Amino acid sequence: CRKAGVGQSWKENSPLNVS
Repeated sequence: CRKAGVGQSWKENSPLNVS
């Protein structure tokens, strides 16, 4: 876990959708 309810488990380098 890291800030968001996921922790960068997408494609990576600058994520989106805060809440």
